[PDB]
Amino acid sequence: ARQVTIIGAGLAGTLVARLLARNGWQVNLFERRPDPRIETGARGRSINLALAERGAHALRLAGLEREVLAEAVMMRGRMVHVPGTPPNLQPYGRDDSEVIWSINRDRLNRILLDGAEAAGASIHFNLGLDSVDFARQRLTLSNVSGERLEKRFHLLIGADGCNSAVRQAMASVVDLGEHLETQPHGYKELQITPEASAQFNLEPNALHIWPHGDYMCIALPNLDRSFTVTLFLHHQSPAPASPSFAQLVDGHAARRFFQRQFPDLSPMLDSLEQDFEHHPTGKLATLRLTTWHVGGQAVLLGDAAHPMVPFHGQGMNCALEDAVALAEHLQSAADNASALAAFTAQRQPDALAIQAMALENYVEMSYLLERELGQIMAQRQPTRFIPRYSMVTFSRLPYAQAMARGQIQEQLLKFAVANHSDLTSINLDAVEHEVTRCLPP
Ligand SMILES: Cc1cc2nc3c(=O)[nH]c(=O)nc-3n(C[C@H](O)[C@H](O)[C@H](O)COP(=O)(O)OP(=O)(O)OC[C@H]3O[C@@H](n4cnc5c(N)ncnc54)[C@H](O)[C@@H]3O)c2cc1C
Ligand SMILES: O=C(O)c1ccc(-c2ccc(Cl)c(Cl)c2)o1
Repeated sequence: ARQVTIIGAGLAGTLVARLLARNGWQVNLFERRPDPRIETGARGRSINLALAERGAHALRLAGLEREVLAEAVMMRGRMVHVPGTPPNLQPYGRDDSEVIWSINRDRLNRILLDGAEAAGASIHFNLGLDSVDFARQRLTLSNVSGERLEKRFHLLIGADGCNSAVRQAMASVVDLGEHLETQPHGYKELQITPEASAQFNLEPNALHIWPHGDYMCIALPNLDRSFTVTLFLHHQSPAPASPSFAQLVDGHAARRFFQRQFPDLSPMLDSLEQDFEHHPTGKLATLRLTTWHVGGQAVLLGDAAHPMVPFHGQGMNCALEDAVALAEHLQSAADNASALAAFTAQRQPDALAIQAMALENYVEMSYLLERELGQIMAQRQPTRFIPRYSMVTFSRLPYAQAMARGQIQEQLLKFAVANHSDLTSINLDAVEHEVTRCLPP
């Protein structure tokens, strides 16, 4: 039986472990954190993730979809909150068949862990990868107490997240062609209780957004009517008094900021002060690699291979999509080296596409006529004019194809709106003809 060692029992690592063990591979999976299925007295702090069609499809191929969706909340659209006006629901699709799902990360990881073990994988927790000796084909692991263990490996899969230790080790033996692009926004994760969201009638079956120019909040629901809230805000003010994490010296400052800038959201954040001080501020960055593998010895996938900004909510979906593709190449290739090169060749252009579209979404949420004309064109020519957040989300269309069609649609709108102040001056039938001329079904 072919042997593989996977580092990181996250979303990509656990899924690929299941797909490989199900195909007869001897799978050993190492995770630095404890087993989350072992109940302790500690609280369960976990965020919700938006699971889209492409991510759900990957779970379907793994035979885990129904189990996952049973614990997921349906989000029919985005609920945009501008103070003074009732929330405006922008539906994601025609009906409840075009939706995305909010799933708690911890729940998903536990289901994937059970699935990988049911398929025959062996999972070892409380062991973090420290280094790799590629010549001797050995790696070193250690627990938090620093006690070290050495293991032989034949194939090494780096599914160890955006700060992959496997990636660091690979960069020592090959030039991965890394380019790091940091973003000026950080983020802070907050919470809304079930009592609070009910009291203020926050729609459970929707994704919620609080736009505010250079900063904003987003909220995803959970089964118990609580919401996970994420604040996006500049790390630093430009050189000066504009809002930034540096300007919010403590949780009391955060409250004043929210009471001023997010008045309809502050009442729902009961634990704002403590969450703001105890939850660390996250960083945003995009990391692009020219290559994802070292010969036939090691390969990266998920956040280890292509860290991206969380806008568009596609990091997990891409990671699950990576896992299916990697298992497919490994299963059917002439040899591991061929599989890893073919895997890289397939997935690298798609990762670049979603990395770019996520950043574009990041910029766009940090012109009104174009979106208004586009909303009309999407209703008049379905299957040809599909909004950006729908193509990435509701179809297994390769990311690069979603992007290519998005540019055609964006330019088409540019020509129709150019040199017009309002929509009554636009020839709607002429716009529709360009759609049929430049967008195949
Ligand atoms: C605020 C925020 C919100 C997001 N919202 C969404 C969303 O709505 N929808 C979506 O699709 N994506 C979302 N994402 C992106 C998504 O969370 C990641 O892309 C996804 O988790 C990637 O899965 P992964 O398996 O590659 O990495 P991870 O899920 O991070 O798993 C990596 C695993 O490897 C472990 N590990 C790390 N280092 C080591 C080591 N040396 N040794 C052993 N184990 C190690 C870690 O403990 C972890 O278990 C969001 C990201 C952020 C920061
Ligand atoms: O419809 C959308 O544009 C959409 C779907 C999922 C997300 C999402 C989820 C979590 C975070 Cl943190 C962010 Cl920034 C965005 O956005």
